[PDB]
Amino acid sequence: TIINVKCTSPKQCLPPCKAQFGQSAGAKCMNGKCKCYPH
Repeated sequence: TIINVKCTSPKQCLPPCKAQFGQSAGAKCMNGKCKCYPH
């Protein structure tokens, strides 16, 4: 679920994206917002 949240690094995108899907949710951030990829 691509999220329009703000980010400074995709690293901080995993924790938040890891509390919605689980510890498998792979997410990233293009210097601007995170991205959640359910799997």
